[PDB]
Amino acid sequence: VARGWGRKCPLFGKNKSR
Repeated sequence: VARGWGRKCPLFGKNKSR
């Protein structure tokens, strides 16, 4: 889904740990 691309996503949501 397109709801876990922020933090729920590792290499896709790495921005969560910017």
